[PDB]
This record gives sequence, structure tokens and C-alpha cells, in this order.
Amino acid sequence: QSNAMFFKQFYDKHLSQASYLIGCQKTGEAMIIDPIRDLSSYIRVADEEGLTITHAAETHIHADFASGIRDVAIKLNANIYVSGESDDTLGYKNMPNHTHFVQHNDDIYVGNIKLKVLHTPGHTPESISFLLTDEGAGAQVPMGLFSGDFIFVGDIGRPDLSEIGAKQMFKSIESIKDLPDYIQIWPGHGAGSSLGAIPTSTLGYEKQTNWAFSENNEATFIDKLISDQPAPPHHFAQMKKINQFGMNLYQPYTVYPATNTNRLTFDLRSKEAYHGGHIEGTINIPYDKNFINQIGWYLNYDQEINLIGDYHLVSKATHTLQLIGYDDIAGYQLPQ
Amino acid sequence: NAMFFKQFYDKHLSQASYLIGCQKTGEAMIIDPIRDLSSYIRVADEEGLTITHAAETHIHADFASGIRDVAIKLNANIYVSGESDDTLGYKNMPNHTHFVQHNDDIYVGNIKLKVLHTPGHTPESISFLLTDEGAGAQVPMGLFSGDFIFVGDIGRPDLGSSEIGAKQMFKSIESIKDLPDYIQIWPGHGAGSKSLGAIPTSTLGYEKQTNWAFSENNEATFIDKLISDQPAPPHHFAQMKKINQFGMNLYQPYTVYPATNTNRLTFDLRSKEAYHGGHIEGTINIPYDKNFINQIGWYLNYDQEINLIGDYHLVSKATHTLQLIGYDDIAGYQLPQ
Amino acid sequence: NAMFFKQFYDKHLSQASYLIGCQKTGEAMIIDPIRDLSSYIRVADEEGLTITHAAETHIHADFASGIRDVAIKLNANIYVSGESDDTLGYKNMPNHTHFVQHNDDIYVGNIKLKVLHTPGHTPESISFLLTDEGAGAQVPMGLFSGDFIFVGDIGRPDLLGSSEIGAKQMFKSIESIKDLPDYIQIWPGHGAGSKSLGAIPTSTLGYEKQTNWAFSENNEATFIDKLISDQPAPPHHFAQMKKINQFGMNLYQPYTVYPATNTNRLTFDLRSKEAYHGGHIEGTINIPYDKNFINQIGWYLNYDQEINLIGDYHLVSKATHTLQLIGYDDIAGYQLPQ
Amino acid sequence: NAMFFKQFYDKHLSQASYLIGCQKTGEAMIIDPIRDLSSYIRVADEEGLTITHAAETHIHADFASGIRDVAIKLNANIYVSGESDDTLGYKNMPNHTHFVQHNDDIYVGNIKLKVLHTPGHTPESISFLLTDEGAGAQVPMGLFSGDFIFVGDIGRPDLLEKAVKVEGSSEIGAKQMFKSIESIKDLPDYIQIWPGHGAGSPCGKSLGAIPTSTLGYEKQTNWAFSENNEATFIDKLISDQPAPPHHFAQMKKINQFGMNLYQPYTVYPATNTNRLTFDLRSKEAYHGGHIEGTINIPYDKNFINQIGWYLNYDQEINLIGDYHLVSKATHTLQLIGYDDIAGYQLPQ
Ligand SMILES: [Cl-]
Ligand SMILES: [Fe+3]
Ligand SMILES: [Fe+3]
Ligand SMILES: [Fe+3]
Ligand SMILES: [Fe+3]
Ligand SMILES: [Mg+2]
Ligand SMILES: [Mg+2]
Ligand SMILES: [Mg+2]
Ligand SMILES: [Mg+2]
Ligand SMILES: [Mg+2]
Repeated sequence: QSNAMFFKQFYDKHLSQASYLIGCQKTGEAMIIDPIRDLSSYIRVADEEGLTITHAAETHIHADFASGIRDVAIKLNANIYVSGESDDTLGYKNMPNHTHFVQHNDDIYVGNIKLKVLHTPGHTPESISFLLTDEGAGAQVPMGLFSGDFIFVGDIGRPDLSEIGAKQMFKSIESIKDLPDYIQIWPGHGAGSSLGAIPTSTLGYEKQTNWAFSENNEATFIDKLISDQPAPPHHFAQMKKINQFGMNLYQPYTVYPATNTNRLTFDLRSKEAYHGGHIEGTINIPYDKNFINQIGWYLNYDQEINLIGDYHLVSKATHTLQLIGYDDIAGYQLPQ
Repeated sequence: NAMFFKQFYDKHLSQASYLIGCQKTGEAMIIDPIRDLSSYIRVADEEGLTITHAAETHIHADFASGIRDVAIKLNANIYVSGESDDTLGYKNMPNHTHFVQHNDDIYVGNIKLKVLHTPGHTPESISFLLTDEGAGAQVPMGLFSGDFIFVGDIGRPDLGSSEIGAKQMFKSIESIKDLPDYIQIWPGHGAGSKSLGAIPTSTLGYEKQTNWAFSENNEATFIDKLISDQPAPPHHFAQMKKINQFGMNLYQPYTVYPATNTNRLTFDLRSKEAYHGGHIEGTINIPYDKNFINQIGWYLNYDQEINLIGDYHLVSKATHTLQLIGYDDIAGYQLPQ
Repeated sequence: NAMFFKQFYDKHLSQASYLIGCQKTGEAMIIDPIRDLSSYIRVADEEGLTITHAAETHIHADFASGIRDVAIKLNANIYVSGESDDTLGYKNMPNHTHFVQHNDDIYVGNIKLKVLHTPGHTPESISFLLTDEGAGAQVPMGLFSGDFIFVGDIGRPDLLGSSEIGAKQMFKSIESIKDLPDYIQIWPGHGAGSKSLGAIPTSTLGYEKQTNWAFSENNEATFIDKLISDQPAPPHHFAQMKKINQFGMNLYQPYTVYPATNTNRLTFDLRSKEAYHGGHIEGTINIPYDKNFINQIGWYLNYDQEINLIGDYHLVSKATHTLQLIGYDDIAGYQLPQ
Repeated sequence: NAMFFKQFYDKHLSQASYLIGCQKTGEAMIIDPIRDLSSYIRVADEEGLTITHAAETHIHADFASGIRDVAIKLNANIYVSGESDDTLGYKNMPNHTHFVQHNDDIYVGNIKLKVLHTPGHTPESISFLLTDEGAGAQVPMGLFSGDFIFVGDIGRPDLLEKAVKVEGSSEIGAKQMFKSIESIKDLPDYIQIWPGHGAGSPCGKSLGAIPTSTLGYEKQTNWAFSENNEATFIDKLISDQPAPPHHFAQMKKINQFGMNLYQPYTVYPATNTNRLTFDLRSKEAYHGGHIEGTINIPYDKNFINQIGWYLNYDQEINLIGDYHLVSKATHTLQLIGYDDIAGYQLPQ
């Protein structure tokens, strides 16, 4: 009913990941940026605003969650936009129809909303960022930048599996400084992924408080970017694969009492509960905000697992695991 | 430490399933399971029971059985009637299936179920007579009667073959009179499925006093009263008989997102008043109330994908209910307008 | 057409209440209502019924009756036992109360309930024998037995030889009920968890005659002895329950339980005993929020003081509601477990 | 890192409230709280924060303030404007309430908030300038602007009751607004703007759906920042503005004088049909069949916007709908300070 551009951020606490829905006032068209596999929240919000999801875009090939972009194209018959700024080996493969490979300085329109594609390598070689201008409202200046894992609140992305990426990052940071200081920064990840809890920042504020914007010695920049960065959890290589090549469409599935106990098993209860009594061979991964961060070190994508917890707790963990592209929970068992 | 017993009723299907559990061993059985096993599983968990068995009274014509799903997903033993001819009996049964005969005994832990062949509604219909032997009972407690005996009425035979069924029903009623009048009657269907009671349970003695079928002593009169004025079966009944005899895909929930094309049979889930006040052309109003399945069954084409009209949540509920009659092919939805 | 029936079971109270409804008139009755009436109301609405009546089998010792709430909030007629002496009977009753006695008949639309005085558990205990006259039935269908007859056992003389007097009345009450048709159902007021109550929600008189000890013991002395002997001490909230059910308490309303602004001498930790062992705040009492929650907290609950709870917001909201079912509305706040 | 920040938006109220928290000390503050505090509490619990503070930007006209509930239920320190005259300020406030003035600093753990008096929408309106000092920041991050600055527009002076009317009221409020805008321009252009209201209300058609903006962006696109002629500014601000719905006048009084603590309550079937009654179903359901005398107020995003024109705070009211829908509507009405739903009837 209101004619102002629609914008809403969606945050997943386990993944520490931010996706966004933008929608055009005039035409009803809408786009999801960096979608997760479960599209239901975006859909319900679009319904409530009278918007139709017709587009989806992605900042880069994610290492820490399973993208829902192919699901958007297939289930919603939407046009999708992904980076074409890659070499022949590490670029997107098996993409559906309606897939547009975008390059630096390309413009994407979502109704009257204009997004300019900026190639911002460093975190990954194909990383792109999207500069939004609300042209439907007559704006002649940009409003904000969907920065993916290029720029975070109070930090910047690390080159994933380094000097080559670090050097790319330094250059991307130098060129992004040219954008107006009043633009908002809409990052792809936040606190828990260090990273700010505040879901958004501004370019000018980052220039004042983000170390990456004040360090102009390339060698010092590279050293600080790469130095003492923890080794990535084991599930990252698998995510890169499923995001580069695609996986099965997302569907919920039943998790009933386990038929075979000889499986890698994770106990979802509190550390206090587990400590108070637990079955042997099971690994305690409490289903709190650190669940994914912890479970990635033990999760084998080529094996079925059982979970220990009550039916409801198990169904929540099951869902969260599907968000990192794991659809193979074989069953569950109650704690004794 | 007493035998566990719990009835589960689906209001759209007007169907009753049960969970019984052994107090000594923890073994439990589901009788006449629907495709979504979650409610039985949740209750079993709460009571410290493990679902190790499931049984079915007959090849249902009004909902999609979850019996095969029990055997495959829970690795439980399943018990179905082996009292059939060579063409209408259960087919393609999965691992862990046991075909039972009249007088067989099934033990769920220390609970004993005696299988009674009670044909009429269908030629293979069986009823399960329960005795709480784990409590030391020397007498039966009740009968899981499926669609043989209801509260206040009895099942109708399917389509000649209608008269043969009528005669089998008369004979089954006569045989069941010998059981104690104090046993409970646990029917397979209730109010809304013929006119069944809302009360979920009866007793043989009370049925003998109030159920017309226990007072009609003449076969010709019994038959005429049974197979006269029988309404036409809804069109989904043949599909149900087929998927219950031969099987269908395992139950899984699925996503129903905004429809890409309007080119399908489309059901509007809103109230009849809302539909009257305003609707899209080319749709069929089937309000999502207790009569939802009874109504949609006339129109549902199992060979086609359909669209629904309603908000996201209303659509998700209707989708699930449709899966209970074995329909897994909703293509998408659209908002009312 | 022609009669609705539905049992409602609360797992913490191990208590069974029922809703019956006449489909001819739309009138409905709640038997042994708890304080929160929402479930009955929702079911009545789904069935096209209007709750116009409520009845209670006796003055309950193990939960807070919602009978007075039904009377005041739904302007319904309520029926309670008038089989009492001058001091232990209902007091302060609202003007839509009807006191019933042995052999009176209550009609819910066309449904007929005959009241039977079945003393023993309490001196005023009554049972309701239902006949579905709306469907032309000329025989009874079942008995709402309250705490007189349970599945596989019978109630004990409410500890108000004083128990000996109740046990003798129980013996005569059992004797008097044997005359009813063996095919009637038995719809008890409590089930598994309250000493030896069946999980199955209903039974039949003939089945109980075969399996329930009380029906086979015909020697009065022996019966009395087995009844009153080795009976566990009741938790302390039973006396509070008898008082609020006889005199009435405030109407039920939900209320907010936010983070505690101060500590309280009675602070109950709702987590599992294993979780409590693994770490807890001192000065607290562990009462896990499982099926034995009420049976445990009853020993410690002081109705004249405010209490605190330990657990997450949602766990706390659930326990708060369960405590309101035993007439406790004074939780002051909560704190997260540390 | 050193600071938690979360916005809470009520779609029916078109209202934005915020929770900020100091990760170093655990202290946390709610800005412009609604009456139901559960959402703030749940989020604080998840983050390991303790709600120790609450502040309010001004005397609200469009929802019922939870600020007194915060002080009473949570024993928190509360901060409200003392920039009012001796008659139009807050009354009946809990003991120890802090009446803040221009330039006062409020610390939430290591987070610093500077109170800025920004009159215009109301004479007492204040805005809060946040600096993340726990993270060592030397520059402000954002401004909690209430109804002073919106995304794409600015507040209009709240109207006065006919009985206590003053001839140049809309205009002297407009002048204050022009000066408040003038003063805010000196802040860094990269600060965020965190408004108290956004899209959804006919009384703010220009308000952004985006929950936040920046000062520099508003300087480029918000008319209020480019109009430097005072007379033209005043005229545009106060000319041809729609009449506010009737509940606004009542909300202002409830907020100025306080009301009973928030508590959920039961709404059960009612047989009394001699009450003002609202039918919560869709307009098409209502058209398909309804009872005469009832007023259709569909329980959609526009529920409050529409019901404000008919709600009588002095009467008990019935609702028509199913049990669950009635309970949702009942809760939403409590968010505008109405606790007197007497019961419901199912639709016929
Ligand atoms: Cl600039
Ligand atoms: Fe990344
Ligand atoms: Fe059948
Ligand atoms: Fe009792
Ligand atoms: Fe305001
Ligand atoms: Mg510049
Ligand atoms: Mg697998
Ligand atoms: Mg038409
Ligand atoms: Mg009256
Ligand atoms: Mg200790």
C-alpha cells in the first residue's frame, strides 16, 4: 500500500548470515540477495507486502552455507544473477535457465530499483557487490551497497582456500573508497561468523572505525589480513562445491527414531545435561548459536548421522543442517 | 506400569488410529496408521515406548495408509490381513510384513491381540481382540473393529459383490455376539465418515442395545437395510483402494510456494462467505474446514498437479491434509483476490 | 446427531475432565473443569456447541477447580454435590449453582445425567450416570466416576478411624454400583500418575469387576485394611486445594513473568536433574518440569509467598501456567540458569 | 563486537523500537518500548544481556508506551524528556524516573548516548546520539530520531485538543522543527538515522520501509533538508495534512498520565450482543455474510489504522471471529492501550 521501496534483512543466527529482500513499489517486482535454501521467510514477507519474487542475486560462491539461488530459479521461475567474473575452473556450473552471468559495471533492474554490479575480488576471485539506487523514488545518488563478504561491520573478508586474494582485496578496498560516504553497507555476514552485531553500517563510519580502510601500506595490509587466521572448519570445502555445482532442491524430510545406532551421533543437549549423563561414542554439539560453527569440524557429507534429543529439538537441528546443505540425518534417539 | 492406550483422531478423515504400549517391555503398536507418523512417535517418546509394530484392519478406501511407511522408516513389523483371494489382497509389501489369519495371535510385548476375520465391509477385514496379559488379565478388554463395527452403526460393503459382502457382514455380526458384553469397541472411523458416533469408544453390550445391526435377525432384511440408500462413493475412494493395495511413495512433506502458472485445477480454501464476497475466475471453493476432504474428493484428479488459493500458512495446512489422502502433487499457490 | 463426548487430560495433574454436548440443542457441559477453559471452548466452537453447564464430582484436593470460572465467565449453570455436612460443604457459591443429591437428574439439552452419591473418597463425592436420551437410548452409556472408581483401582479416603469411616462408605458405594449394567463405560477423574491408575482413559463396569481388586474383595474388614493401609503422605498443597475448591479463589488470568528484580527464598530450577547436577545457582530447589512437576513442587510451594523460577523464558511460561492449574498465581519473575 | 543493536518493528503500529546492549558489561536499553516486553526480554536473554535501561523519545500519539512497565516490572532506570513546560510533560511517573535534557549523557555500560532536544513533532521531543565508546569509537554512529526525522520525511506537529487550542500552534511547532533540522545538519553525514516510525501508516505515506537511513542520504533525498526558506518550510510542513484517526488523542493522554500495567487476558464467548462489535474477517467474508450493526475491521496490516477511527476507549467491545484470531486482535489492541475486549462471537 505504501509506495516507498521495500527493503528487509533476514538474519540466520546459526549461520551468522544476512540475506535481503528488496521490492519495487511501482511494479511489485522483488529480489532476494544471497538466499538460503528455505525460501519461506522471503515468500511470506513478499506476500504481506503485495510483492512477487521475480529475481535473486548472489554476491559470491559461499563457503559457509548452501545457497538457495538455484532453488529460486527452479521453484519460482525467477531470473537469477551470479558473478561471471571467474576463470573457467572455479566459476558457476550446471546453472539453470534464467541465469544471468554479471560483470563489473553491469546494471540490474528490479522494477525501477537499479543495482550496479561492482566486481570486488579478495574474499573470492568472483566476488561482486551490488550498489543500489532507488530510481523509482527519483533518487539520483546511491543508497547502499550489498557487500557480501567483501566488507563487514568493523572488518573485511579473508581470502578463502592467500597473498593473491589479499592483494585483490587491497585494490577492491581502494576503489570502494570512491563511493559516497553516506551510503549504507549491507553485509553478507555478521557477529558469530571480529564482525558487528549491528546489521548495517555506512561507508563513512567504516572509514573511521574499520582497520582495513585506514591501512595504506600494502605489505602491512596483506600481513594483517592473512596473519593468524584460523584454519577453516572442514565443511567449507563441501559448501564451495555444492554452491559451485548445485545440489538437490531443498525439501523438508522426516526424522524418526533411529533404526541403526552404528552411526556418527551428535547430542544436541546443553553441556550441563550431557555432562550429567550421556551415551558413549556420542559427540555433544549443543543446539545453541554455536551449533554450525562446532558441527562443521565433525560433519562428513558422505555419511548419515543420528541425533540425540527430543523430537522437536531434533527437527530444529535437522532444519539448520539443511541450511549448510546436509540432508542426510538418518534418525534420532532420546537421551537416557 | 499399566498398559498404554491412546486414540488419535483426524477430523478431516473422521478416522481413528491407536497406539498401544507394553508396560513391561516398552514395545508398542500403531493400529491403522496414517502416513504422517509424527503424532504416534511423539506420544511413544513421552511414554518411554518404542514403536516396534503396526497393524491394519483392512485395505482402506478413505485415506492413505501409513503401514508401509512404518515398516520402511521404523523397521517395525507390520501386520495385515492375509484373508483375501489372489487378486484383491495386499501386494508389493515391504520387508517385515506379516500376513495374518483368523485366530492368529500377535504379541506387542506382553499384550495379546487375537486376530478375528470379520469380513463384510471388505472381504479381508480383520478386527483385533486385545487382552492385557501383562497385567494378568484372563479376559479381553476390547476390540479394534476397524470399519466392521462403529459406534451406533456398521460398515458398508463395496460394489453382486455388494450382496455377498452384505451376507458376510451379517455372519460376522453373528460371530462377534459371543464375546463379552463388557469389552470396549474401538472403531476405525467416527462422526463425519451411515452415521457414526462422536464418542470415540463404545462397548459390545451397549451396541447390542442401540446398534440396529445387532437387532436385525433376518438376513434378507439385514441385507436390504445395509445396502439400500447407500450414497455414491466420492471419486477418491478408488484411488485410495489402489494405493493401499499396491503402495505409493513414502510420505515426505514438501514445499508449496507461489505458483508459476495458473494453468491448473485450482481450489480456493477460504470460507464460502469470503468466496462469495470475491474470487478469481476458474477456481473451485473448497473451504478448509472439517468437510475439506469430503468435498475435495469429488474434484481431485490424482493424475494432475493442482494449485491452491490462500495465504502461505492456510496453504501449508491444506497441503498436509491432502497428503493424508495420498495426494503429494500441489504445484503452488496464489493469494486470494 | 446426537451426542458429543470428549475427554481432556492434563499430564501434570494426571486429571481427566470431559465435555459432553447435545447436538439437538447445542448445549454442552464440562465435567471437572480446570481453571483455564480455553481447550473446552475451542472444542465446543469446532463442534457448534455452547457451554451452558459445568459439573464437578467432588471437592478436589489435587488441582484448582474452574467451576466458579465457568459460572462467572460463561454465565453457565453449575452443579455440585449437596451431600455434605454443615462445615465441609461448598461455601460462597455463585447464584447459578445447583446443589444435587442422590437420584437427582441433570439434563444437558436432551442428555440425561443421573447423580449417584458415591461417598468414600470424600463424603460428598458424586458420580454422573449418562443416558443418551436424545438418541432414544433407554439404557445408560457410562458413569463419570471422579475419584470413586479408577481404571484398575479406586480412590482413597481423602485425608481430611476417620479414614475408616470413608473406607466403610467406599465399601458400600462399590456394593451399590454393582447393580448397574456391566456394559456401561467408566469415565474416571484421574489416571496414571496421581497409586495404581491405568493409562487407558476409560474402562467398563464389567471389565473392572474382572480386574479391579475393589470389586472382588467382599470381606469388609479386609477391604478397609487394604484401602487405608500403606498410603503415602499427601503433598502439602492438597490442603490448599481443598480450601480454594470449597471457598473459591480469584478468577484465572494469565500473567507476565519477566526477569526477576530480586531473589526469593523459594526459587525453583525447572531444568533436568542432570542439568542441575552439571551446574546450578545456590539457594534454589530443583523441580524438573516433567510429568512429576506438580507432585514434587507441591511439597515446597508456599501459597502465601511469591516465588522465583529458573529456566529460559519459554520453559518459565509453561511452568507458570501449570502452577496456575493448582491455584498458584504469584510467580514474581525468573532468572536464567548459571 | 562491543555492541549489540536490534530493531523491533510492529507492522500494525508501523512502529520501530530498539534494543542496544553493551557486550562488556551486559547492560542493555530499550528505546521506545511497547507495552509487551517479551520480545526485548527474549532477545536480551539470547545475547546474555540484562535490560537495565529504557528511554523514550517523546509522548507518543500512536501506540501505548511500555516505559512505565519497564520501570515497574524490570526495576530498570528509565529516561524520558524533561524538555517540557510545566503542563504538557509526563505525569504519574515511577519513582526515580530520569527527566533528561539537552546535552545530558546516558551510559548503557560503555555505550554513550547524548540527549539532543529536537522539538517540532512535539515540544518535548528528544533524540539520542549513540557513540560506541566500548569499541574505542571517537565519532557517533547513529541517531535514534523518534518522530523527528523519518526515512524520506520528518514529523509534523501533533495537533492539540479543541478545548486547549492556541492560534499559532501548528506554526510555532513548525518553527521549532525548522530549527531542529538546522541544528542536526552539523552532525557527520555518515551517521545512521534510526527512526521511531516507518511505512504502513496513512499518517506517514512518505515513510521508508527500509528500517534505517543516513544523514547524508537524507540530505540528498529528504525535502526537509533542502528547504532553507523558513516560511516555505512551515507551509509545506503544516498544509493539507490529513486528520489523524481518533485514537491519537487518547494515546497522548494514556502516555502522558500512564495506564494499568500490561497483562494478557482471557477473551471467551460472550452472549451480550449489546456492545460495540468489530468483525475481524476479510472484507470479502464480511460482504458474503455478516450481522447488521457490526463494523468490519479486517485483522490485516491496516487493522490499527482503521480501528482507530471507531475504537471507543470508554466502552467494552466484542469481537467477531474464531478464538485464535480474536486473541491476536485482542493483543494488538493492547498495543494501543485498550484492555477491555469483553468477549467474542463466532461469525454466522
Ligand atoms: Cl561523500
Ligand atoms: Fe563467503
Ligand atoms: Fe474402510
Ligand atoms: Fe480427588
Ligand atoms: Fe509521535
Ligand atoms: Mg568521496
Ligand atoms: Mg541418506
Ligand atoms: Mg465467479
Ligand atoms: Mg442465567
Ligand atoms: Mg549447591
